[PDB]
Amino acid sequence: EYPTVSEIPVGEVRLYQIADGVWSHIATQSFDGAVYPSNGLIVRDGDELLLIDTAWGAKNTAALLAEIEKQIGLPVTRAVSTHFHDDRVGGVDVLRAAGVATYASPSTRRLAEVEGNEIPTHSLEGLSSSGDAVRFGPVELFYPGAAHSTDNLVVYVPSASVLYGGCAIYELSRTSAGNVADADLAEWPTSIERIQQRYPEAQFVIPGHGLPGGLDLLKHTTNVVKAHTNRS
Ligand SMILES: C[C@H](CS)C(=O)N1CCC[C@H]1C(=O)O
Ligand SMILES: [Zn+2]
Ligand SMILES: [Zn+2]
Ligand SMILES: [Zn+2]
Repeated sequence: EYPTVSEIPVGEVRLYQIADGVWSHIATQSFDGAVYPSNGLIVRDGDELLLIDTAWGAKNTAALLAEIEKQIGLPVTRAVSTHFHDDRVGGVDVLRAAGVATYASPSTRRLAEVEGNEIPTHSLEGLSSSGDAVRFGPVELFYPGAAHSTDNLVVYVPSASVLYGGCAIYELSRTSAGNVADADLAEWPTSIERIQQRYPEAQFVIPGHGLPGGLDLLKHTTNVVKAHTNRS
């Protein structure tokens, strides 16, 4: 029942209810002639909504806000970008123009600026050291260490036992490494083990791209990362 590319036209976003007060958003974009899905998260925060990640670009993110407005009808007051890439901060200007307070760690804000990407306005302190966690309303933000990127954060919704791994966690169907240009291949397995150690009770695990699963997605990603590391 989870939305895949065939169900999402160009420029549109679908929402998927994972648990009470927790949804994923799914959008698509083309890269080198192939179509990729991308996931973000929506977490109910009292009578407001916390958004995790843009929908990968200004068009998709405008569609994201319209679909949230249409389907949930609660204001998106804060957004957190979980790393500096365009599927996470692309669309931050649309969020900002719509009154959403956009947040990212200083590490992500720094890397986004270097890359010429959009820059969330607010800074999330307390996340610069591997193993650091901070509460952000209905979620915990966790910096597990460098993996897919040096700044990647994961998000845990304790009320629903939902772990959102972002692009540091691969879906099961991905059996070879994706974009590792900004990755720390040497530290990625150790970072995944920090996630496993902190959230062993997680019931739902959302990769940045593709189908949700359980905690097996962590070991899966480690397997794929180690196989890529040993490419000969
Ligand atoms: C925009 C995302 C950020 S994790 C990305 O790097 N992608 C998504 C498509 C494949 C790969 C690439 O561009 O190389
Ligand atoms: Zn990325
Ligand atoms: Zn990604
Ligand atoms: Zn696997």
